[PDB]
Amino acid sequence: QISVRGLAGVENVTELKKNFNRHLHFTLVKDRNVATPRDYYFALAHTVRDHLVGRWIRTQQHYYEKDPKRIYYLSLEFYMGRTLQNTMVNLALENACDEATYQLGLDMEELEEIEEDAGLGNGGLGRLAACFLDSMATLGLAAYGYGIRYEFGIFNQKICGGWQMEEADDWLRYGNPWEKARPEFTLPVHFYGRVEHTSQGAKWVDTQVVLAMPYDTPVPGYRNNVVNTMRLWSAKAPNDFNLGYIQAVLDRNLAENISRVLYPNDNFFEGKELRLKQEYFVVAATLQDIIRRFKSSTNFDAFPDKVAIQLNDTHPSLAIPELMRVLVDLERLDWDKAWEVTVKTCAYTNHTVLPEALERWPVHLLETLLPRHLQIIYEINQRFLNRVAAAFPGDVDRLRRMSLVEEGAVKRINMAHLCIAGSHAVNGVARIHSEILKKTIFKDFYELEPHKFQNKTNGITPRRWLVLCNPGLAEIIAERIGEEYISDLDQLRKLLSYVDDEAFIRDVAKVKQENKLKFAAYLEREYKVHINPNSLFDVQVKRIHEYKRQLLNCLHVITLYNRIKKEPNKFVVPRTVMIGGKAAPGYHMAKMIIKLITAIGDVVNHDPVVGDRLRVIFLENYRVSLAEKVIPAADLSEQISTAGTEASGTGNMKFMLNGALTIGTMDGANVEMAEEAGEENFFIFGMRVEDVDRLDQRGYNAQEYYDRIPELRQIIEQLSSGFFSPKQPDLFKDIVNMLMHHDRFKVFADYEEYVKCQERVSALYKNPREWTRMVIRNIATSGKFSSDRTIAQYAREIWGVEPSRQRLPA
Amino acid sequence: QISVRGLAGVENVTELKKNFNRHLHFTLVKDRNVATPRDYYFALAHTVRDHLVGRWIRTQQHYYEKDPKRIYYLSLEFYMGRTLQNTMVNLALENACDEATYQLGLDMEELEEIEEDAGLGNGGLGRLAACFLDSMATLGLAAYGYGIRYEFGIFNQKICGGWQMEEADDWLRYGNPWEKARPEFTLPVHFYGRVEHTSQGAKWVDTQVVLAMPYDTPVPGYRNNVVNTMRLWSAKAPNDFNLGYIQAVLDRNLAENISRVLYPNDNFFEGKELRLKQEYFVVAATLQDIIRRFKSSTNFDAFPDKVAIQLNDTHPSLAIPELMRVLVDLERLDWDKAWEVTVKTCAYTNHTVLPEALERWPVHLLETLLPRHLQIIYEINQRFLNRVAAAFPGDVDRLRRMSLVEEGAVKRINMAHLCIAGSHAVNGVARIHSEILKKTIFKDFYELEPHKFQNKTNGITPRRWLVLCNPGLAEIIAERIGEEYISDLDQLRKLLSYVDDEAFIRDVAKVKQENKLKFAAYLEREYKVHINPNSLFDVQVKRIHEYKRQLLNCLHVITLYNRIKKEPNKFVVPRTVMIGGKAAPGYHMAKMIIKLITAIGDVVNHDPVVGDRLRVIFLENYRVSLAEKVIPAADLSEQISTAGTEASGTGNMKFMLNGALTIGTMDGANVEMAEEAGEENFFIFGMRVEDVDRLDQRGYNAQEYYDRIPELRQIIEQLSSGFFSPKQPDLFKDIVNMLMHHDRFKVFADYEEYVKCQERVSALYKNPREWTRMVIRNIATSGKFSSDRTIAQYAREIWGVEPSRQRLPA
Ligand SMILES: OC[C@H]1O[C@@H](c2nc(-c3ccccc3)cs2)[C@H](O)[C@@H](O)[C@@H]1O
Ligand SMILES: OC[C@H]1O[C@@H](c2nc(-c3ccccc3)cs2)[C@H](O)[C@@H](O)[C@@H]1O
Ligand SMILES: *Cc1c(COP(=O)(O)O)cnc(C)c1O
Ligand SMILES: *Cc1c(COP(=O)(O)O)cnc(C)c1O
Repeated sequence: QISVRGLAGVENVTELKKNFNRHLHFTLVKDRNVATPRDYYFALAHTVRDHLVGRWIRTQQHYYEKDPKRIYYLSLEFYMGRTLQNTMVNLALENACDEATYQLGLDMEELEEIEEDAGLGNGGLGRLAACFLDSMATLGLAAYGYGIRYEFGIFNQKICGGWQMEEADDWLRYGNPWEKARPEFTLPVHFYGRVEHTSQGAKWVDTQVVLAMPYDTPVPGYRNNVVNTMRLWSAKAPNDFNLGYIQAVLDRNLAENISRVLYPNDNFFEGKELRLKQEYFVVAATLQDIIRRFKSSTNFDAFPDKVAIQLNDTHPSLAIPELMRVLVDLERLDWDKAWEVTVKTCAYTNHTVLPEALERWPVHLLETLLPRHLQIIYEINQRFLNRVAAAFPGDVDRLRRMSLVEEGAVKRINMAHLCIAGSHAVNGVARIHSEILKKTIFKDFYELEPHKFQNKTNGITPRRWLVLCNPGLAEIIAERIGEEYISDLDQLRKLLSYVDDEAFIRDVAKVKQENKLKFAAYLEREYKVHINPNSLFDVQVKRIHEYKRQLLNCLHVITLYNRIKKEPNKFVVPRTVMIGGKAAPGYHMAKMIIKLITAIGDVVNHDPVVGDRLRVIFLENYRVSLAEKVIPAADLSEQISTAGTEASGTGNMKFMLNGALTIGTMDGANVEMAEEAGEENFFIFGMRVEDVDRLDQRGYNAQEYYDRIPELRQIIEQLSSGFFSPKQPDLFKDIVNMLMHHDRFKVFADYEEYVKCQERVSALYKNPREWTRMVIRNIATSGKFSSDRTIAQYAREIWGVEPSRQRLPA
Repeated sequence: QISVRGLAGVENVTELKKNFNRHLHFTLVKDRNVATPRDYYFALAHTVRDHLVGRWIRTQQHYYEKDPKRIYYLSLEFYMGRTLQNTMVNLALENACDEATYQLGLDMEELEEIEEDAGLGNGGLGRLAACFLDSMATLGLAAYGYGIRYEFGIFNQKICGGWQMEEADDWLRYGNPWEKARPEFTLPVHFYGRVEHTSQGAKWVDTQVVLAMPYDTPVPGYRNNVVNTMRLWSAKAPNDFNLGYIQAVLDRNLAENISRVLYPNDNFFEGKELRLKQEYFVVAATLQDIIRRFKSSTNFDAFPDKVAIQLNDTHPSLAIPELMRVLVDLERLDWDKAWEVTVKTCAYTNHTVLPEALERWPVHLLETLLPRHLQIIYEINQRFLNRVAAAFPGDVDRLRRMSLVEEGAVKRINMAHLCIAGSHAVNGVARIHSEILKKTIFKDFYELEPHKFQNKTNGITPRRWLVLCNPGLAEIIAERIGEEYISDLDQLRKLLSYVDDEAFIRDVAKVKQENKLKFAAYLEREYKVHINPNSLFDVQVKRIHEYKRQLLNCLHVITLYNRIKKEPNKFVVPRTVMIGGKAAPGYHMAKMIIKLITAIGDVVNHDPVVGDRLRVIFLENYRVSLAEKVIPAADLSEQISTAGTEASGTGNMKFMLNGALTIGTMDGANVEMAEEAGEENFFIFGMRVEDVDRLDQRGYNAQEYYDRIPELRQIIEQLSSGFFSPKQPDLFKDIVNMLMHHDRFKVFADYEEYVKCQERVSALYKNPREWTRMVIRNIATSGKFSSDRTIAQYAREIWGVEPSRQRLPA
């Protein structure tokens, strides 16, 4: 049909069709009279996977011959989403498969919708890992993702009576056709035990063994015939485990619990033992694999020339003491040499400054579970604090503040401190966030080791986030400037010369209108709900958090409702306000916010006077596959975190790429997005970081805003009095009470500037041609936000490897 | 190589080789430089499985068009063993695969040895289910095996310090290439809840849901292109199960425990709740499937014309009240009509008379777990006891003895009584066992319903138990009388005309000698142990039990040892005495017997005076794949159960087929084996059933035998004084004490006749030509013991269906 989906060669289509029917028969053991849509999806998945196999074997082969430096991306989260369409895009098979399926009387879009999301992540951090693997394969780096094959990913969100309910994400029920189990590469992981000191050094004995069994998933580069590996570990009991008989066999589940379930907290620390077991499990099995591959090329001087280990936040921080333990206790290197190797091998990406997200593990937990690692951590701290003392003699306060060990009723290990000490590079994830790291939480470490601190601004893969989810926009761009931009997103600047072209203005607005029609139809077919596709689609999708200020959006929505009621017969730009996101199951306030959003919908969507001028929709089960549908349908992106709270964000970039204008704070990557597009092409409002600091020094009094802003007072009085909860008058007292007395994120302080800026948005939407010219200015400057840029900067400035766009042979 | 392994067509071999290399590449994602023997086995398994797929789809198709009466074999056990060689035998692929593998530089025998046993059974009963599926497919019956896919089968047995240790049988670790998951046919199963009575009858409410997910394994007939289905259910939690969050997800393991592990008790009842859940789970999911298939042809009059359900012992007895519950509570049939349907549908095979094996479930358990089934069971009992009262007026004792409910401190349900009441046919498993059922434990039921009671003597599949395990013997037989005997084992009688042929005498003895060489080499390569292949191989393999009297064999072995020591320089026929079997993990005495066997080995195998004239070997981890090696290597079969304890046995038949002479009691199928071969061709000794009865009436005094038999007294004194346990003098006091004061199985009563009969065996072994002529007389009359005979009798006399040897089209 469209050109960026590749050729449908006659030979190619014939070949796909016979292999589809071979897999239906031999793989699925179905005839065509009993097959379901689900069987057809599996037959297609197996057929497309066959095109990966040759390239995967060849790539791993090439890396063995050439022996390049290897990159190990350690993450507890890989938010992959669906694999089938992404595989077709990257092998140029998409049109051939459409044609092949079409001639067997099937619709490929319908079969795509049957694939389960691999939801092995919470949000931004997990999805950054996924975008990174795609960019690493596209830039031909010998790169490996290492994590955990959770049996249950992020929970499925149902809404009942407007409340979040959680269901187990049983994503493996029907089987994963993309993974290959490698039980032959199974490795032991140790827990508990105690430390014996001998003549021959320290010895970790009386341990409990858990087996780590790897599953390999292919990661295809973009049309370069590179296929990298994502290796996820599964927990298996050894067969003598607990070995009356029956109970011993049943208790194997204790050990296999380690890989059972993803912790569903976004940007929050829960100090639970099962989580610490997850963190050690992925690190212990991974390091053993890294060292085995290295030894298959005595001498660890070359280890850092052949190995880079990137830590995705502190979650795999134990990689540092584990590498020491292997090099010191097992390889019998002296401490100083092993430490040199560790520091030149490891680099740490910090993703947050929120204090409740920083991993601070109680010592009693580490003492019981990893006794040797705690000894190594103490040894690291003593030697690190000896270097601080020498550089800053007499600064005892510095010593206490920089310690890896926090004093307190409970002693804790600050894993962030461990990561800075044990890494040659520490990066934040947007320029403003990396600056905040040097000015505030890591100021002491910066002053000791200024050379370690870098910025690597986040990005998104334009493969999944443009070609895959928005083929129509991809195509009109490819008509003007060719295909090459897909692996070189900076080429989108050429679109600035098309900003006064009537034809291109018409095409950009037509694609947006087609995406909205398609998404409005999708809402009706799966959730029986009537929306106006001529309305402005105002979209805030992201995890539910106080810092992300879904509540500020709520206040705007109630303001528009109250203005309509005051003056019913006045014209307003119609809006569909869509908010979506999961709350962590234990996060009471995040659950109340979801409930308030649906409570507002219940009132405004059934007010006859409102008409179709204002609709409030809660998008259920926001996940990667819903993001691929709603982000292309969006007109306004809501990026409204309190300045200095959102380290980067990446949703922001997805929307810029897809033809939505941004309303946002000078927070995270929003700052660089505005800088790339021009501030005049961005709906900037609210406090800067400096303004929030000034408010903090003085004291935030929310009462002051309630007394001065009648529009705001009316909303607070409505919430209190049960305007939005008639049956439970006081349902929202916790929300009012937080906004009035303990708002860490200063929602009222930004209210007035938010509403005025939202008026500036409505005014521009009234002029389609100028709205669309501003959209073109956004899409055309979005190139910086390619994860290809990000990964090339990691490779050159951290890992010491040259990216490459050269094809391997097919 | 040999003719009964089929043709190696040039096209055929080429085709196997390209498909082997396709699966190695696309299925296993290996090149030939990194593949292991295990990869090669998987590539072959997938290649051979591809030949099943067409036949499987076609067969299930044919059964839908023709709509024959369907047979449902309900068992908690299917002891399948390995599938690969059996699949090749039944599709005539064996020589083509040997040739194909040979030309790729691989040895097929080496790859076969890598397959794990599917050990989903304890012994005879589980293996009878497996032989039955093979015979049902060979006789073209529309037959289905229904059971449980246990994650862990019968434990792996290790010996440490001569003691049994148990290891988890993790048979699915590397994947099962033979099964196909059918998660689309997933069915709910209910537990707990309570019964509400309404206008519209009884209602089972507030239940806990567990999902039953079916896995299908193909069952190929012998060269008839029929492939039947074995469907095993797996337990899965529903996704709202327990649905703080983490613990809810972890607690899904409670529900999935149901299909986790096979109970490892052979011919013993353990009244545990998890076992009752296993029994209901397989019955509830199976009946729903049976009824769905039936409705896809209102009216249940025809149900028994379209459905036979065979109960494999009482383990699925709940099929009876479950079928009532479905027909009465859900289909709203009146009680009398539903009962007619149930009785004409169900038939019950009894496998034992040992009182400790009979399932007697406490009422409090059934009350809590299956409240409605208990109400239906009470209703069955009341109506059944009303028919007893009418036929035997005033016989109140009969009423108490025949009740389905046993009175006692704990009330119990006698599941055997439930099965007789609810079945149109009740069979035992050998003529003597079926006679004992009518004379003793079911005498009352026989007098009420004489027409229900049948014999169906057990059999073994000559495919696995001759062609597969003993190709050499298969071939010399096929040279004289052709191939046709393999599906018509009665044709073995033609071998009686070859009993004076020198050539055939030489060939029978040559095959036996080759099997012994091959098995002696196997002992050295896997367990570093030196045995004389010129010695008589005296073999007792079967589960470790008091009733099977491994201890009587021990007493003989110690007798031979003491005779050698008394007269060292006298000639004795050399023997390798091999005993093998697992003990139930909780069966203290069975574990002591294993320990005594190894204790005897420790003494006799290191006595210089003994030389290689007597070796005692404990065969570790006796299982189906070890039976395929040792049974063809055997000279003497030990079948020495106390008369009236072994219902049938089936090991006995395996050895008769494979050229071993039998030493045994007139117990079980031994009686019919002797009758077929002639008593003069059988080493018959010991009490008959009548003799044991006479001893019981009088009282068994073991002291009398100890006082009268000096040879026996010496052995008891050796055991007591620590001759066999120098470091623990009193290790065996429990064994001595049992033999002297509480021997239920009268080991001393048979001692003297056993030793004399063993002397008659040694004397015949001295004359190879007459030993071999007696072997030919055994093999040639073994036809009756084909499971093809057994299944044809079930089909004609119980199920009301005509077997068939007609090929389906390929
Ligand atoms: O860099 C990728 C994204 O990382 C997000 C972060 N996630 C976590 C996080 C902690 C624990 C468990 C899951 C997740 C901390 S910061 C940050 O909140 C986002 O601003 C940023 O865009
Ligand atoms: O008919 C097949 C065989 O059945 C054996 C039997 N197994 C059981 C048995 C009970 C519970 C769990 C497993 C097994 C009872 S009788 C009998 O003990 C054998 O004699 C007989 O040959
Ligand atoms: C990109 C993405 C995120 C991160 O969005 P932010 O707005 O940066 O928090 C979260 N969830 C999903 C499903 C995503 O695709
Ligand atoms: C046949 C068989 C049995 C049953 O043997 P008996 O001697 O009848 O108890 C037990 N185990 C295995 C592995 C078998 O193959």
